[PDB]
Amino acid sequence: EMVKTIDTKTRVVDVTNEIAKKKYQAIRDFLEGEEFKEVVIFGVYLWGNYTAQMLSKYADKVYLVDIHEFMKGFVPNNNSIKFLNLNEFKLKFIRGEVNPDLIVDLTGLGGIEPEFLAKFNPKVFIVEDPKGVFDVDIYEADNTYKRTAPFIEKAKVGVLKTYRKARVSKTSGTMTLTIDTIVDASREITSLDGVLYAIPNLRYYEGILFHENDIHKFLSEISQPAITISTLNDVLDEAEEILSNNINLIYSFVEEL
Amino acid sequence: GITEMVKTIDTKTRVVDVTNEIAKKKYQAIRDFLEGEEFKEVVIFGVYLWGNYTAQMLSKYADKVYLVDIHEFMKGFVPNNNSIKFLNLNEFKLKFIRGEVNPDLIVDLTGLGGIEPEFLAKFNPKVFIVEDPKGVFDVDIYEADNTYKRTAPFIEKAKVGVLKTYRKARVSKTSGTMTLTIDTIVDASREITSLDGVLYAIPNLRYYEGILFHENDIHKFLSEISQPAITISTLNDVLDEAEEILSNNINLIYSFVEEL
Ligand SMILES: Cc1cc(OP(=O)(O)OC[C@H]2O[C@@H](n3cnc4c(=O)[nH]c(N)nc43)[C@H](O)[C@@H]2O)c(C)c(=O)[nH]1
Ligand SMILES: Nc1ncnc2c1ncn2[C@@H]1O[C@H](CSCC[C@H](N)C(=O)O)[C@@H](O)[C@H]1O
Ligand SMILES: Nc1ncnc2c1ncn2[C@@H]1O[C@H](CSCC[C@H](N)C(=O)O)[C@@H](O)[C@H]1O
Repeated sequence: EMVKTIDTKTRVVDVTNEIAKKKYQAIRDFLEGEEFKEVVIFGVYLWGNYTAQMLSKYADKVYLVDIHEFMKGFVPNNNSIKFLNLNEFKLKFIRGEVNPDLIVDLTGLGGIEPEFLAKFNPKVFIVEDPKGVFDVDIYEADNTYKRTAPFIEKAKVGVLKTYRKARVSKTSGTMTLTIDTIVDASREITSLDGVLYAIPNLRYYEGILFHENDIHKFLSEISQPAITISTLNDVLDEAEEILSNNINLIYSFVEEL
Repeated sequence: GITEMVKTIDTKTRVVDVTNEIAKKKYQAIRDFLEGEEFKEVVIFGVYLWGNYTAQMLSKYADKVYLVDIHEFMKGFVPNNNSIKFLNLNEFKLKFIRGEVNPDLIVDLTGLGGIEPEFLAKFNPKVFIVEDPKGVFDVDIYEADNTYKRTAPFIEKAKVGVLKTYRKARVSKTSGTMTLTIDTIVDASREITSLDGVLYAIPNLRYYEGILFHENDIHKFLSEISQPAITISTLNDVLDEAEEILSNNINLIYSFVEEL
């Protein structure tokens, strides 16, 4: 028949990976190759392990810390990185067994407490700003600049921001940006000659993690093609180009305080 | 969930609810056109996606209703509790050759690549209605469409209507029930996203058409399309507003039958 079905080659996980790569490039540009004795990163989901893997070439030791123990599943059996849950990390800290010179806080809304951060004395502190477009309630829920306050006087402080150029996203969260990229791409693909419709293939992946604690299933579901297209014409290349253009709109940078 | 302040909310409205609202709008356009006319024998071509609904509704006005599809597996959409007679197209052609069918109402829902004008021309209905599958202009969809070649054998002797369905101030590429369903839900999800405190809103859509036309699995189709239309991550309870937004987007859809 005249109507074809086309899945994009780009998967949801390819979009999340491209966004993590951009976020890390912003941190890399900020750090300019500074070397560290001990790095602590708070927050595994969704790009903390990628960050840890990348920073480990610049650090003697890297700790990746999460309040949820099941997040251990995202951290490879390698030893250039140590996963700790938050309670294990607190215990190490009370014992004087950790003393990081770089801290990266990726925990975002409702995340790690300023008061706890204030107990540390790093050379460099980077916090990810979870905010996106102006929103009274998300702004009120955010306390990013309270997390930076204990460090301004003595450390190099950076605030990591990620936005979509001339497009609306409500947060800088890797998943939020992924959803908005793929939904927007589906609308632009719809407009292409001969296309009847284009489905963004998205699921509530966060529930598989935070409710079901099932990393294998999370990974299986995010490997799905990003978009499925019903069309009279072969538009795969155009659709890939559209997804690429929407990814290239995402802009990540570190604000130095 | 992810953190105490953040909630996850599914809409009460399901994907199938949106498809049902669109089918109702299409049928009401047909009903308005027909003006209560009663028929001895109705033939509807094309079960997917609103042919069974049309068949059930028209059965009140008709002594016999046939619902005909080129695909035999489409029978699974016709419940066991009605008078509708399903036939595949080969069976219907044989009935015609035997002189056993002679409809006075024909409704053609087959759309692009559908039933042939030459075959339609074998009939002499009192009324002929064809669904125009087009939406906003697209050169390839427009060239593929042959709606007005299908009306041509009937203009002279019959009451002829062409059903058009579109969205106001929005682009949809076809009038297809599924197309309109997708576009409605994706658009609503973007408007819901914008509400105060919302982090993201996912349109919950799958390639249902594949479950039917290549897996031939009616049950799985119906199960999957019953999913909540939108899933929302949010600081605030926006359920009522989200339902309202989804309702506003459904109400952009308008259907009318053009009499030729
Ligand atoms: C080969 C053949 C052609 C034929 O006339 P058609 O051009 O197919 O259709 C005639 C009417 O069909 C309608 N029509 C034709 N093309 C169009 C069109 O592009 N858009 C709309 N809205 N209406 C159209 C007009 O009302 C015409 O008066 C008839 C009636 C026939 O029996 N055989
Ligand atoms: N106090 C805390 N300490 C360590 N991890 C925390 C925490 N509170 C929340 N988390 C973890 O931090 C993550 C928050 S979601 C953060 C998403 C990230 N900023 C992105 O853009 O992808 C989750 O992995 C959660 O389990
Ligand atoms: N020649 C033919 N005769 C009868 N049914 C046909 C046909 N060609 C396609 N069909 C059937 O017609 C339907 C086409 S999809 C039609 C979609 C419909 N107009 C809507 O808006 O929802 C399918 O059920 C298909 O199996």
